[PDB]
Amino acid sequence: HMMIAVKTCGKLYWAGEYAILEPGQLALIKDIPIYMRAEIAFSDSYRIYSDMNPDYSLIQETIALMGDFLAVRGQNLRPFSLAIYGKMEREGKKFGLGSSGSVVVLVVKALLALYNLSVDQNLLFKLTSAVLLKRGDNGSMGDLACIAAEDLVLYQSFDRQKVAAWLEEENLATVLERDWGFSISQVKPTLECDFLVGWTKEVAVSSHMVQQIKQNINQNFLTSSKETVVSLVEALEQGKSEKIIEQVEVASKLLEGLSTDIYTPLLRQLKEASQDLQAVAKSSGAGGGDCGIALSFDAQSTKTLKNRWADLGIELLYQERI
Repeated sequence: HMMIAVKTCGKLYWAGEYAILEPGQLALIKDIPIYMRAEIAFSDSYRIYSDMNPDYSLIQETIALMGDFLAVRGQNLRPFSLAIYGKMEREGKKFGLGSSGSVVVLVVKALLALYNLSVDQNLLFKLTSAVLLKRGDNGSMGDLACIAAEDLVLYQSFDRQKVAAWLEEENLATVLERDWGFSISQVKPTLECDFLVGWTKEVAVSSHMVQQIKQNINQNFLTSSKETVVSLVEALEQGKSEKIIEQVEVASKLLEGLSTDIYTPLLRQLKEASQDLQAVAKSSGAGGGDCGIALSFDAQSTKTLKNRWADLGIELLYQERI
């Protein structure tokens, strides 16, 4: 009488923001080892637990979709109990690590496990994206790609409207079989450097400011953005530190050109602190707040980036030896 335990990580974009909303575009997304956890087991009635928070309807919709998928697999959903917790859970959506996306993947991994199923990256991405698509969501779905793979990944988006229409016209089994047109592949840098996440403690851009920004998206942006991602990836696999630094800067500038709202006073500051250091920093996500990222290429630059961030009131959220 043992319950099953699963975990889901978070994610942060490295490049491709906004451009990724256009089908066929590319994005570089990093997985963060700050986990959301759940325990699951069959019981007398259906129950969702929290230690004596996440979107309740989101969890319910995921469970419903999973009941459909299990039905297709010749199995039936029965009363079970799900408990959700973990650092990601303790403090809602502060960080901007994709809480909402991590819950969907979490519930899906939980139910699949309870039913002795272990699907591949793409199917897990399809099941999770499906819930959001049925929900009307139109984001790129890059977060789920990164979270379903738990690797630094190169993501090529797909047309959501298309697949979303499929889900209201065809039966789940039919949609899951088709080709959505997305691509998820791991990226392995061949250099050793420090990756730092600086949290500005600021709320991210809202819906109005978001729409306004994408409305600024135009062909030069998409074309240059896609090229930059290709170069950053090459630079990472080829390991040219001076090359990674240039492209990240290019990417950062391509964003400032899209809208001055992405970069806020603290974010600029988070970025400026990279000056004259063998490192590079940049905004990550919808922008307007949340986190900023940095890659440092020597112990000295790293120590100085940290001290500068602390003095600026920027909280070191995470650190990893790429």
